[PDB]
Amino acid sequence: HMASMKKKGSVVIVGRINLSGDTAYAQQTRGEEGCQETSQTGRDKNQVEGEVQIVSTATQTFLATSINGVLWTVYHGAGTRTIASPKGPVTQMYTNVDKDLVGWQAPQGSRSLTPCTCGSSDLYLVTRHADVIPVRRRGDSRGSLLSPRPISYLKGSSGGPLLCPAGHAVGIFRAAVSTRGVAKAVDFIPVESLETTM
Ligand SMILES: COc1ccc2nc(C)c(O[C@@H]3C[C@H]4C(=O)N[C@]5(C(=O)NS(=O)(=O)C6(C)CC6)C[C@H]5/C=C\CCCCC[C@H](NC(=O)[C@@H](NC(C)=O)C(C)(C)C)C(=O)N4C3)nc2c1
Ligand SMILES: [Zn+2]
Repeated sequence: HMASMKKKGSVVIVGRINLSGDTAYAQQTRGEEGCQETSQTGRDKNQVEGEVQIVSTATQTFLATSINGVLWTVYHGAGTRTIASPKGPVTQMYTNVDKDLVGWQAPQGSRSLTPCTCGSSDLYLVTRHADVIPVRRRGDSRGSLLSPRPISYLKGSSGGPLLCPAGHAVGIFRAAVSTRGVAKAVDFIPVESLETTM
């Protein structure tokens, strides 16, 4: 009945992939209990840093990547959810189910990647475990792993970046292409689609 209808919680930043130095590594900034509470209130006063965030809802965890002042992620992770922020929940400024893409204004303190203009096909995928995986671009939205891995290795990394050798953003990781459970290729949202969506 109408009186009892519930509200879905916000997406919550729970950590980041640290790429600032010589070694990439995941950092957690909020535990599961505090995540649950923050999703309900939508109020997150934690300091945000970096380009690649680890994000969670009550039921899923994945990544989000700042490019040109927008924190981007996948619709299959975030749906239409707000993101928690210091002043309460923030509505998406981009939503495109056809591209599996959503975006919010980038949090204060985040740093943004620059869209790639290199035209290079030697890419790097950053996972939620801070693995930096070489990927050869094979089309507008496809790349092959130089070393295939079980899909388990990639699960939870949608919303993460594919980068060029210079560290520019080339795309947002969307889906794995698997045969017999092995990811030989990845599907990604090209940065040009983001730049157009914008
Ligand atoms: C609800 O509205 C929408 C709108 C658009 C949309 N567009 C889509 C393309 C879409 O894809 C679905 C989600 C996406 C996915 O799991 N992504 C992540 C990830 O990590 N997620 S996650 O864990 O962070 C999560 C779950 C918390 C968020 C990167 C992969 C990591 C590991 C792979 C695990 C096995 C799944 C293999 C799927 N791959 C295939 O189905 C391909 N087929 C074969 C045979 O290979 C292809 C892609 C069909 C060729 C696949 O990757 N999937 C299915 N869903 C949607 C929904
Ligand atoms: Zn580049």
